[PDB]
Amino acid sequence: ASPFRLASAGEISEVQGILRTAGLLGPEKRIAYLGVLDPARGAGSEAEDRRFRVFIHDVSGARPQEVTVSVTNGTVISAVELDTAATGELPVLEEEFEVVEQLLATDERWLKALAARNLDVSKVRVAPLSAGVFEYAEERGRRILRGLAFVQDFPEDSAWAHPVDGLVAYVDVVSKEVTRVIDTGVFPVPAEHGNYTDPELTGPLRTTQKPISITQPEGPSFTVTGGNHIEWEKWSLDVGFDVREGVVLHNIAFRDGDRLRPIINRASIAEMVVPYGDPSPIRSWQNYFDTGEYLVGQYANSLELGCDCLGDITYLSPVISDAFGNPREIRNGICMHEEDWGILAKHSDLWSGINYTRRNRRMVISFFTTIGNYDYGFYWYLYLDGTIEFEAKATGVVFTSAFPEGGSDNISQLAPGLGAPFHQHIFSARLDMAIDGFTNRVEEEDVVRQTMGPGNERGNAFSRKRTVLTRESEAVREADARTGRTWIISNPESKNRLNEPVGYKLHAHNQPTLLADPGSSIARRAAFATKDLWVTRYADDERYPTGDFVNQHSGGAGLPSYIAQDRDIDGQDIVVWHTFGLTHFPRVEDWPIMPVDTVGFKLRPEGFFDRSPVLDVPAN
Amino acid sequence: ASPFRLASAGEISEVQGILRTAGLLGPEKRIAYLGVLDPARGAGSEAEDRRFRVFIHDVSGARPQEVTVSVTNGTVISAVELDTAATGELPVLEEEFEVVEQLLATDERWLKALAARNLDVSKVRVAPLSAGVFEYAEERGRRILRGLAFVQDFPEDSAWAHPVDGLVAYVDVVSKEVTRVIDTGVFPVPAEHGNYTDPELTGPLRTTQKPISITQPEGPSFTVTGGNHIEWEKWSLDVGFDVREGVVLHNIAFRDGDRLRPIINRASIAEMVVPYGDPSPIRSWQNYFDTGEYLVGQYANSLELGCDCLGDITYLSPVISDAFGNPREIRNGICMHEEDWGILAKHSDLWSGINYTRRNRRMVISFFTTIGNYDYGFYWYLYLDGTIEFEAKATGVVFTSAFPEGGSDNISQLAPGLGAPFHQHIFSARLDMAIDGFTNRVEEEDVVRQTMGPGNERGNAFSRKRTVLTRESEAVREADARTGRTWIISNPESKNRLNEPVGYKLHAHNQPTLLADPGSSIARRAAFATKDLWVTRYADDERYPTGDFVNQHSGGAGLPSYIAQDRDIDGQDIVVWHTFGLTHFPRVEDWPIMPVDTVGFKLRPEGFFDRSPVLDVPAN
Ligand SMILES: [Cu+2]
Ligand SMILES: [Cu+2]
Ligand code: NA
Ligand code: NA
Repeated sequence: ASPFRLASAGEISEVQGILRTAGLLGPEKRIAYLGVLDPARGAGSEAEDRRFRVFIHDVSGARPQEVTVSVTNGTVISAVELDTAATGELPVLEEEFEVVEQLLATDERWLKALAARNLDVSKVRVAPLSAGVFEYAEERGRRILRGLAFVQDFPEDSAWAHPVDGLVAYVDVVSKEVTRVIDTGVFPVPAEHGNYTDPELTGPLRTTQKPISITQPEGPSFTVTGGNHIEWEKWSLDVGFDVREGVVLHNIAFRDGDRLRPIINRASIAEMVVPYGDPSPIRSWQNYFDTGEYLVGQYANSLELGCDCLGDITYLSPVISDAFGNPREIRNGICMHEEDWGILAKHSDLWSGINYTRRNRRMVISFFTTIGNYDYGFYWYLYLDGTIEFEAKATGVVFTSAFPEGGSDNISQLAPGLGAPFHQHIFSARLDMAIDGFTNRVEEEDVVRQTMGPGNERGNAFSRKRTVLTRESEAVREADARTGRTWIISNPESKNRLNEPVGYKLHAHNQPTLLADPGSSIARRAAFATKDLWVTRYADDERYPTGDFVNQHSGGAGLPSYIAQDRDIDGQDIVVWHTFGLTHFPRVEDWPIMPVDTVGFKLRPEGFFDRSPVLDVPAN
Repeated sequence: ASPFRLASAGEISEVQGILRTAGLLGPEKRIAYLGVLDPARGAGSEAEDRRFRVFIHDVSGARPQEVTVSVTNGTVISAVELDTAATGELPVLEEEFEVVEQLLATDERWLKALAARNLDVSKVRVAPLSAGVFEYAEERGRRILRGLAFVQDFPEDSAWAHPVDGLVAYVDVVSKEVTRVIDTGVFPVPAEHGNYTDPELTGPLRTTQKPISITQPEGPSFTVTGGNHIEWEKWSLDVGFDVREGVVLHNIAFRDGDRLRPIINRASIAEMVVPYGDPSPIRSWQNYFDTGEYLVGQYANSLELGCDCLGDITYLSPVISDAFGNPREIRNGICMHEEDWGILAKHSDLWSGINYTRRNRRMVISFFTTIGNYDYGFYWYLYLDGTIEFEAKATGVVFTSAFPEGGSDNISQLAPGLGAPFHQHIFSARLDMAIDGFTNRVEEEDVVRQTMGPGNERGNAFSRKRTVLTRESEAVREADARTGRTWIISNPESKNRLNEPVGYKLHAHNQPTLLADPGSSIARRAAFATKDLWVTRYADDERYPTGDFVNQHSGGAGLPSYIAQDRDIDGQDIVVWHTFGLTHFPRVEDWPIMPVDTVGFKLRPEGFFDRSPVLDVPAN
């Protein structure tokens, strides 16, 4: 019954049928994006209208379309032709991943470049890389991918060990033409292999690890109903999945006594970008919007038991559209389980004689995706005590280059002749807040140091201050770790038993934000990434911090455009957009396959409850 | 055989015997501190000399002594009388915890104060609190404790719910006299109970938690030999225990191929302080050095299985001295176990077809201590990938006060009339570094942003810089989260296969440091807490950032005095002292017993290894 249920194979087939019937999905059409839309505000009272949004590409060169369909009613709600030079190109298509290599393989300029390096064309892999927006006037309105080459010595070889530096090509993937081949000079192609399953490199595998067995003999403590509605230790939510964003959480709420209290209406990673900090012309255009350009959900891994997810696991298998509108299941693409999380609360009291210990747990909802060389795990955690946390786990194989003779200020050395350009991985979490309902506001809270003097004669006092963010023009904020800066989302009309507005406090990691010069193309295209926290007034068309069409799209859309409306956010339906990232100077330990590193944020209750919410957790 | 083995009951009895024989431990003597000393540098070549350091108090008012004993040889090495007005009072004795309440109960000023508030003296608990150093000239050279009162309605009641504000007393615990009773006026004693095992407050306990069973059917992957030598997944270390510092790690090293490579010679929490930020004269003197004044090891809990520590647990039961020199065992005071830690590394490669997943694990060494109202867990983690981490878990019951009518800038409200003064918990980790041996140096590494222009025409480049800390005068450093500041400890004479010095990078949480005015007593006594990172040249008498005797001791010792020597630290035997803390504005959710909150730091290999050290971890 839930209008927040996952899309079914039947719904996708039905979208396909509706589009076909309407004349919108002929043989030259391809689906670049398809997803279910969330219910409108206040829609709970009226019957279901399941609506799907679709981006349709045309392989014959005609203009693409944005279409909204009502699958409930079997109708097209809207269909509009896109001018991509203005509003952006559609996301990269799965079917385009081979095309850059294939076209380049019979291009005389490319062949000449490979022959100069004594490389067999049959062994040269070409990564199909997003192009961005730079100085090349001919690319405006054209679907371009750029290609960087990596040598694969044999079918099972890791090509990332053998980058071909000094060479890049640009390709029109619709007209199937090579627009440019740039060769700045030969660099040695690094020779050592990076085959992390080769016994010669691993050596003898360890025999020292004894098994760890995690079981739940009575099954898990959470229930799943309606396909994707979770109930666990007072928490209530729906687990969505979108081909762009991946796992999306809806209707996060906590049952406090008899009342189901909303906390967050929708939580997602709405963008993620990987900007590279190497000024070589071979890579200086490199910025991968894994979410906006590639669609991270589309590449979600099938997760194997006792392996990717350990313990008593409940899986969801979300369905997405292929390029023709046929449903494709991602088998075991979402893991759900609960985990022990050490001590929750503990006190041994001298005066009462009472010794008390309770254990913590968390509910985990995750998926893992692969974007070329990168693999990322996206983890959402709900804790017994009301805390909500997100963690990203970055692994895979680092993107490589040559390591210049005489070193580099922008590239680290991994192996002889092998470099790894510096880069960042920067995420935007979009948290459509609903603290005890939709009437919310945000305050920035700083620690306040106090001067020794009257009222503070021993110079020990310290305090804090809160500044309400009243309008969008005032709500673009930066971190200040030194002053312990956090942001509190509260409901000014809902008070706890102490007559204080209920709230949740966002605790950031205060990692560096986007490092690029403010006048760069990337600082404009990923403007969201330049500041730690943005707050907007909710609008149904304000979905991504980079806008709907990121591929080859200049600035003009996204968060800077939204906040220009300067809307009231003081006791209104608001959305918090938190930027957080990893700055990666690759280390030798990252090669040939990288150990996981992490980043994230959390939100903790701040006078939301009337006392600890975990007093009813039982012993042992 | 190991000179790093835990102290045995026999060794403590033997220290007692040696002291007795030497005339140093008559009936009026009490042991305030006793611990084994680490072996001298280069001592491995000569036979064992187990030496113990002892602080001896005299209950009849004579001067205390610092004594070093050789238990191996049965001799007193040194014994010196202390002038406590100069060098500090000895740590608070367990036997003094009752004395403040007992003396106050027959004092007419105290009795008058309680009668003004209609409080039955038999129900008034008095916390025995460290005094610090303020304006009271008569306290210099005297052992003083201060007392704050809390009402206990019945034997099992949580007295913390019922603070008696407006009242404080000072007591000489040797002469057994009450020096001052200060009554600034009556405040309502908060009435609601805080009994977190009372069904009236908890409500019906949850029946929704299904069991989680963590077992190791073949036993653990670590070995323990010589009582406390651990070997686990290439790591090697010895687990020490000291009554002051608690768990101390010695000789942390990693077996890389055939070579045992040192990383850290000694790791401990060498101090921890809890400064309070309430300017009321009732509490403005409050700063608890839990380590230096109270001795956190002494109060380590006995940890119950399936409860405090879950899984296949190996315990150590360290032995300490009681006040008379008799050995006392802390049964199951140290937990050791390995834990699954999610995904270690993962890649699904498009070109090779190879899908690869490996799981991570960590070795955990922990203890939990109780200091009055506070309970703290101290956790050390070793990970497969070479990472070393510390985490402190803070829980217990918050220290309370009245909540003033009309609010407070320095106290939060928890319940009707019940306040919690703002405070911090600030730790100092002392890391005697040995990166590939003792010849080490520290660099501060910052991210470097670059301007769009020649050499960087697209404005995408970013870099980093490292500054070697060459002498102690230059090695007192602050955090800079915005620039991604870290500190690298390297060995300039030990290079990896890429001709780079091997190293480890310290990643701080960049939480606020000590907030008190720089001219306060606490800023001087806890000077270490005002800066994030200090580096000293190793010296055997430079053990604690606050010096040997913290109780009622002004500035003059500790880190500021050590670094004045301005010694060479550029390729020398050095020690890193990292300050990290929690700033706590108590929330309603913290009452009546606080959910765990955490702080810590970690160190990750940085070109220490020649490639990933976990390529030999087996599948599944
Ligand atoms: Cu990276
Ligand atoms: Cu605290
Ligand atoms: Na909202
Ligand atoms: Na050292």
